[PDB]
Amino acid sequence: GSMEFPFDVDALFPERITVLDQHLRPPARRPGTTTPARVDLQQQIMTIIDELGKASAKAQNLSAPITSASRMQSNRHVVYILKDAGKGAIIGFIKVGYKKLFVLDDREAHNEVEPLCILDFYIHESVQRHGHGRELFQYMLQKERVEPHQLAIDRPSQKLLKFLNKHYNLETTVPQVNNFVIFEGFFAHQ
Ligand SMILES: CC(C)(COP(=O)(O)OP(=O)(O)OC[C@H]1O[C@@H](n2cnc3c(N)ncnc32)[C@H](O)[C@@H]1OP(=O)(O)O)[C@@H](O)C(=O)NCCC(=O)NCCS
Ligand SMILES: [Br-]
Repeated sequence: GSMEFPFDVDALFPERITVLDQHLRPPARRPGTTTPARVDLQQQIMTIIDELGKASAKAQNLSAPITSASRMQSNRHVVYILKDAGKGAIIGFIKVGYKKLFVLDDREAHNEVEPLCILDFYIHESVQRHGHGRELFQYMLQKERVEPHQLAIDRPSQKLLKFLNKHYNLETTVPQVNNFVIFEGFFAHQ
């Protein structure tokens, strides 16, 4: 069963996919809604992002999370949170950001670029492989306004590489020495 919290997630996140940045801005509601204080709502969001980061860390066999509320506030990352039993539940998230990279082309030459990067990506195990990952990824691409092949991927797992191959035909890679993966077509757009 997906991730449940001691507060009303549906009240907190009206949309199915919630977009948050360093501001950690609680989504607007409608007038009928009375609301808890903003500081409290932000704390709820901070807890959600902390727990998501930890769960993603467990899924990826990481000894420490790469996504946290604290990290979100001190960086320029964007998280897209997919939400799902009165309290509501969280299915998963994807986190992106622009990063400066020293990238190898097909001629083993290093190029300074700053592409959009897929930094963290997680769907709760109970409902993995149900198409939820694609749902998040499609929404992100649209909002971020980028093509799949324009992306750099930070340490992509075996699951993600299949995911990208199936859904976007990202198959051929240009080997890197950092732990980022780029795909054929990455440099044409550069
Ligand atoms: C990677 C992840 C976000 C994929 O999201 P998802 O909701 O499972 O993916 P979707 O259901 O939208 O797409 C299904 C496709 O993803 C890939 N995939 C998902 N789970 C897989 C598994 N257990 N084994 C192999 N491929 C898998 C496959 O290509 C699959 O297609 P298929 O089922 O027809 O073979 C999710 O599986 C996950 O959270 N994995 C663990 C954390 C992780 O690896 N994150 C990325 C690290 S950079
Ligand atoms: Br973060």
